[PDB]
Amino acid sequence: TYEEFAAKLDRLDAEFAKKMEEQNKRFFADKPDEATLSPEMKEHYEKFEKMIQEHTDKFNKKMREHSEHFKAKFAEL
Amino acid sequence: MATTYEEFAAKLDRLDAEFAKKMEEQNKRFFADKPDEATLSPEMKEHYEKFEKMIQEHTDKFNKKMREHSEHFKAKFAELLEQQKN
Repeated sequence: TYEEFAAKLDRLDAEFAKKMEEQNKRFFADKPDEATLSPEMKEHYEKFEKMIQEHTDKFNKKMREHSEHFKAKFAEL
Repeated sequence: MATTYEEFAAKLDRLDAEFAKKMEEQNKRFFADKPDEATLSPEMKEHYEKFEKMIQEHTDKFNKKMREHSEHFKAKFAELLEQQKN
């Protein structure tokens, strides 16, 4: 019963991560042509893309932290 | 420019709505696969209910935070198109 609880929590975390990993994956492939972006635009697009991944890894980590906090409360019961 | 951002924000909201429903249906079918009510003691019934609540609480809490991440994505994307326009 407990093992199914921890496996369910981990399966939900993987699906949430895939939802954001896929949107960030295809979004970078839709940017304008390299001949239309200024060197500042390239630096602005790069800091934009990097910041999204920083916010993505931060929320994938904060979800597993909440999952570990739930498993502990379920095992003690 | 304005139609581009609105088409982008509508795309994110439609994908978020599909992901939320997909999550609600799988949690629905996962909870519907449990032993019969005539086989669970009152102790097991209370344990199975807290089981479903903790999973749904962990799902609804991060569905809200994903919408929070989408709002942060739309705002930073509009600021980028503003730099692209100017």
